[PDB]
Amino acid sequence: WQTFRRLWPTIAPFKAGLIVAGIALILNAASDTFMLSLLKPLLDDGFGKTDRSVLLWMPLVVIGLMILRGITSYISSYCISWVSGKVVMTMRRRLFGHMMGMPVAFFDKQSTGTLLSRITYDSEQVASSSSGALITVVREGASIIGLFIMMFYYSWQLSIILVVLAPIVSIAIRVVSKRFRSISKNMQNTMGQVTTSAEQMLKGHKEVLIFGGQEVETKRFDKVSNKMRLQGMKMVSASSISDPIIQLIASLALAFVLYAASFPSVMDSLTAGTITVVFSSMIALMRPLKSLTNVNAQFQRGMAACQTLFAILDSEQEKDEGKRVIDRATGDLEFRNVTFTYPGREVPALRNINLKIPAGKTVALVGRSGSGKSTIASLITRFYDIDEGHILMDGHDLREYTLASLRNQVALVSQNVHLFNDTVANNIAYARTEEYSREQIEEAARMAYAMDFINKMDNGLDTIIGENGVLLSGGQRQRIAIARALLRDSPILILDEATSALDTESERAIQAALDELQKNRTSLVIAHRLSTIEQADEIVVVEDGIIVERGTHSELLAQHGVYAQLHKMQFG
Amino acid sequence: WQTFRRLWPTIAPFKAGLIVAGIALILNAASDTFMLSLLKPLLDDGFGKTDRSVLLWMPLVVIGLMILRGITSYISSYCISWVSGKVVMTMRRRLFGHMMGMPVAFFDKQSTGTLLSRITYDSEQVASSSSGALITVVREGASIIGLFIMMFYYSWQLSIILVVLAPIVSIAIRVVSKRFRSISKNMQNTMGQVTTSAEQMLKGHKEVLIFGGQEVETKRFDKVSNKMRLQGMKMVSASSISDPIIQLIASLALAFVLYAASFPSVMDSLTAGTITVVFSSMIALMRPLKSLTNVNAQFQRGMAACQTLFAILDSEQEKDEGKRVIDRATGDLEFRNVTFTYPGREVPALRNINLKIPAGKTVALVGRSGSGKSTIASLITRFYDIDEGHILMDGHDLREYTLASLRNQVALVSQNVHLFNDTVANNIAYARTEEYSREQIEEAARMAYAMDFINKMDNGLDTIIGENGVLLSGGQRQRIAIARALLRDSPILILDEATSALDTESERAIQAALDELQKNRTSLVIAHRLSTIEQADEIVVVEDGIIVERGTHSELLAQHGVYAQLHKMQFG
Ligand SMILES: Nc1ncnc2c1ncn2[C@@H]1O[C@H](COP(=O)(O)OP(=O)(O)NP(=O)(O)O)[C@@H](O)[C@H]1O
Ligand SMILES: Nc1ncnc2c1ncn2[C@@H]1O[C@H](COP(=O)(O)OP(=O)(O)NP(=O)(O)O)[C@@H](O)[C@H]1O
Repeated sequence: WQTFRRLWPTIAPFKAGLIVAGIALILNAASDTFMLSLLKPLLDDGFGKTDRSVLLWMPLVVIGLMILRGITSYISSYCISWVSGKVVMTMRRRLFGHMMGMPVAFFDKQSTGTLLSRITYDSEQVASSSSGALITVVREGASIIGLFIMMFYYSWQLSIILVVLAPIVSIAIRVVSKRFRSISKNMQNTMGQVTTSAEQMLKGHKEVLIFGGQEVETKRFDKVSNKMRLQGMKMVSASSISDPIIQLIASLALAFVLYAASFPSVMDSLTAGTITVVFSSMIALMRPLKSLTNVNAQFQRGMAACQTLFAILDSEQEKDEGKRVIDRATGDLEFRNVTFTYPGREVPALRNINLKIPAGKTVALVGRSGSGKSTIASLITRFYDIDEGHILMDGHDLREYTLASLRNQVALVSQNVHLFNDTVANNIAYARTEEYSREQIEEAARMAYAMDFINKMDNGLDTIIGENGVLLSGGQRQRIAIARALLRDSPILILDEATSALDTESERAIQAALDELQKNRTSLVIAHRLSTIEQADEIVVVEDGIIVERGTHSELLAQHGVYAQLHKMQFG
Repeated sequence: WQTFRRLWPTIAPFKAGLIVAGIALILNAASDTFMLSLLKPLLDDGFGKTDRSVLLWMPLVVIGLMILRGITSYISSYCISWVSGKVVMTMRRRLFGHMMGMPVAFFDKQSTGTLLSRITYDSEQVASSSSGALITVVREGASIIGLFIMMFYYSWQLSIILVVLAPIVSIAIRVVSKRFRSISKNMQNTMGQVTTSAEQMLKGHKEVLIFGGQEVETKRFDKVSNKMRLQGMKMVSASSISDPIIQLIASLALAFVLYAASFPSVMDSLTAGTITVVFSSMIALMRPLKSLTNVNAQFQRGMAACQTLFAILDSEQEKDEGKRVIDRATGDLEFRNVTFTYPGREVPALRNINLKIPAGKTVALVGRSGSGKSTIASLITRFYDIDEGHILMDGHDLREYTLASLRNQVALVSQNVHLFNDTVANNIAYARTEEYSREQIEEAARMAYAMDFINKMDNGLDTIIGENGVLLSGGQRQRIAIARALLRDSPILILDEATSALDTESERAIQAALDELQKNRTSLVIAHRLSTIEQADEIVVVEDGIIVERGTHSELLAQHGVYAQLHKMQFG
C-alpha cells in the first residue's frame, strides 16, 4: 500500500499479465507433482517396472513436460516481460511529457543531462522491480505464509520460537531495506551526473580542443565514473552482508529446535515424528525467506526509483493556466508598470516598465547590452509569467488567456537560434502543423532571403541540416529561423536581434522583405544594428533594466539622449 | 577466445576478483557436504541421537554456517560485484576519452544523444555479462563437463545417446545465441534513440512552446519509447521459447533411456543399479544445462554490447598526428592554393585560396553570408585537417606540427559561443591551466569590457553561470567568450564575428581594447560590422567560397569592388 500502492495504479491497466503469469506458475506446480510421480519410482525400482512403466510412460514424460513445462515456461516469460516493458516505457513516457510541461527557469537551473538521465535510467529501474519482484515477493512470499501457518498450530511449542525471531528478522530486514532505497537513490543521481559530464564533453568539443583541457575533462569524468562504480558497489556489498546476517536469525530458530530436541523430545512431545517434520519444515522455510531477501534488494532499487521520479512527476506544472482561448489576433500588445526579476529574491532586471504596441505598428527595443531587451522580449510570451504589474494582449492579461493559444499568437526569432536535425523544409515546417504547403515554405525561405543557398545545396529543402544548424552558416541558420518564424505568420512577431550575423546587403534585403509583410501585423523588433530601425513606428531606448526614451528615429536623434549617443558610435 | 577473448584483456587487470570468487564458491561446496552430514540424520533418526548428536552438534551448525556459509557468501558477492563494477566503469572511461579523440565532422553527423547513450547504457550491459555470466558459464559449465565425462565411459551405451543430442542442443543454442547478440544490439541503438528524442525535447524547450508542437514531440517519443519496450520484448520472448525447446532435446535423450530400460535392461546390462544411476545422472545433468541457457541470454546481451562499442572504440582516431611540437609562436600564418570541401564527395566550399598573415599584422575576413569565412577560420586550427593545398604556421604545415601544441598556439571566439556551467572565473579559467592568477582573469574580464556587469551580479566571477550562458545576456556571454580567449593570450588570435550581439558603444570599447593588445600578436578578425575593420592591416573580401579582394579599408573602398558595395549598404 502507500508509495508501493501509489505505483499499482499505473500497473493496474497491465494486470492481465500479472494474473496470466501467476496461473502459469500454478500449472508448473502441477507439472512437478507428476514429474515426481514417475522419476523416483523408475529410479531404483527401475528394473522392477521394466516393461509397463518404463515403456508406456516414456511418451508421457515428453508430453507431460513439453506441453505443461514448455508451454508454461513461455507463458510466464510471456506475460511477465510484457507487464514490465509496458509499465516502464509508459513510465518514461509520462515523465518526458511532464518534463516539457515544466515551463520557465526549471530548465535554466539544472543540467539537461540530469533530466535526460531520469528518463533513461530511473524508469528502467522501477521496471525490473514491478515485474520479477512482485512475482517472487508473492511466490516466496506465499511460501513463507504457508510455512508459518503450518508450524503455527501443528507445533505450538516451536511456533513460540517463530514468534521470537520472526519480528527480529522482519525488523533487521526493514532497516536494510531503507538503506537499499537510499543507496540506490544516490546511486541514481550519480548515474545522472555521469551523463551530464558526458554531455558537456561532447557539446563542448570545439572548445575542449583549443580549450586546452581535454584531460581536465578526462579527470572530471574519472571522478564521476568512479563515484559510480563505488556508489553501486556500496549498495551491493551492503546487500551481501545483508544475507548472511538473516541466515543467522534463521540458523537461530533452527538451532533452538536442536536444543529442545535433546531435552524436550527426551520428554516425548517431539519424538521421531515431530522432530522430523517440525525440524524438516524449519530447515525448509529458512530457504525461501533467505531468497526473498536477495530479491528484495532489486525490488527496492526500483521501488526507491519509483518514488524519486514519482515525485519528480508530482512536481509543479510551471505551466500556470488561464481560460480565455482566442484564435484571432489583432496584435494589440500592451503592458503597464510591469516590474520583473528572475529567480525570486534578487534585484529586478526590469522595473516599472509601461509600453503599448498597437496592431500594425512596429516598436523597437534598443539599449545597452544588458538592459532588459531580450527579457521583456521573452516575457511577452509568458516564459516567466511576470513579477508584478500588467501585460495584456487586447485588454486581456496573459493570464486571462490560455497559455496554449497565447503562444500560438506569436512568432519568434530568439537572439541565438536553436534548430533541429531534420530537413530545411522541416526546421521551418516544424513551425505549426509541421505540414503546410510546399509553397508557404518555398515562399518563406525566399521572403527570408535564403531560397538561393537552400537551392545551392543539393536536396534543397529536403537536405539534412546540422544538429542545431551545425553544418551551415549561422547567417544561413538565422535566416532559416527567421524563415520558420515568418511562415507561421502570427499577429504578434518578435525578432530578437534577428540580424545578429548577417551579410549587410543580405540584412537589408530581409529588412525590405520584413517591411513588406509586417506592414499589416504587429511587429516588435529588438536589434542592435540601428540601421534596421531608422524607420520604425517607435523606438524604445532602454538602459539598466529600465526604459528611458520612446521616440522616432528623428525625435530621439534630435533629443540627444543616449540613443543619439549610440547612433553616433554607429560609425567612426 | 576471439571477440570474447579480446575482452578478457580489459578484464585481466581485475582477475584477482575472478579467482577469489571462485575459491569462495568451492568453500561453500565443502560447507554443503557437512550440512548434509548432519541435517538428514537428525531428520528421522532425530529421536535416536537425542543427546550426544542433538545437543553437542547444534553449536557446530551455527558455527559451520556462520563462518563458512556467511563469510563465503560475502566473499562471492564481495569479489564478483567488484570485478564487474571496475570493468564497466573502466569501459565507459575508455570510450569517453576515445570519443573526444574523434576530431572533425564526427560530432557533426550523428546526434550527440546516440554517443551519450553508448557510454551510459552500452557499458552497463557488457558489465553484467563479464561478472555473473563468467561465474555461471564456468559453474554450470563445469557441471556439464563432469556429467558428460561421467556418462562417458561409466555407461558407453547411454553415452552413445549424448553423442547424438549434445551436438543438436549445441547447434540449436549457438543459433539462438546469435539472435541474442543481434536482438540486443538493435535493442541498444533503440535505447540510444530514446535518448536523442529526449535530448531534443529539453534542448528545444524554448522552441517547443511557441513552436506549437509539444504534442508532435509527445508523438515522436511514444513511437520511440514503444519501439523500445517491443525491441527488448522481442528478445525476451525469443529467450522464453529458447528454454522449453532445449528442454525438448533434454527430455529426448532422457526418454531414450526409458526406451532402452524396457528392453535393454530386460537384457540386463542396465539392471536396477545402472537404470538408477545412469538415469538419475541424466535427469540431473539436464538441469544445469537448462540453466546455462537462461543465463547465456544475459551473457550475450553484454557480449554483443562489448562488440558494438568494442568496435566504436576500434574506430579511427580522426586525430591524425604530426611530429614537430613548438612552444613559441610568432604568429606567422601562411597558406597557399588551399582548396577545401566538407564530407568528401560534394562541391568545394573553399577553392584555390592563397593568403598570408604575418606576425603582428591584422587580417580581416569579410564577405557574403555564405562565403567560406567561418570555414577557413576553423580550418586554421585543423578542425578538418584540409582538402588539398598547403597551410603552414611559420613555414611548417599544420601536419608537420603536433595537433596538441598547434591548437595551443591559438585563441578563438567562435561565431556562436559555447559555455559551461561553472563560475564566470572558470568559464574564462577553463582556458589553459584552468588555474591562473585572479589577476589575469580580473584583467581579461576588464580588457573585455565585462568586469562591470560581472561585478554587478553578486558573487562576481564566483557566480554560477547558465548551462551554456543561459542565465545572462548573449552579449555578456560573447564578451566572456572573448574574455576566456583573451586571457589564454596566444600568438594567433581568431575572432569569428566576435561582436555578433553587442552594444555598439560596448563594441567599440572592446575594439579599442583589442587594438591595444593585438598590436603585437597576429590577429585574424572575421566580422560583419565593418566598423571594426576600417583600421585592419588588410581586408580579405571573399564571396562564394573564393577570395576576391585584398586591400586596405582605403584601396578596397576606392576600387569599388563588392567591398565598397557592402560598405555602402553599411547604412541608409
Ligand atoms: N536568467 C537570468 N537570471 C538573472 N539575471 C538574468 C537572467 N537572464 C538575464 N538576466 C539579466 O538581464 C540582462 C540580460 O538580459 P537581456 O536584457 O535580456 O539581454 P539582451 O537585452 O539580449 N542584451 P544583449 O544580448 O546584450 O543585447 C542583464 O541585466 C542580466 O543580468
Ligand atoms: N559542416 C559543414 N558541412 C558542409 N558544408 C558546410 C559546413 N560548414 C559550413 N559549410 C558551408 O560553408 C558555408 C558556411 O560557412 P562559412 O562560410 O564558414 O560561414 P560564415 O562565413 O560564418 N558565414 P556567415 O556566418 O553567414 O557570415 C556555406 O557555403 C555552407 O554550406
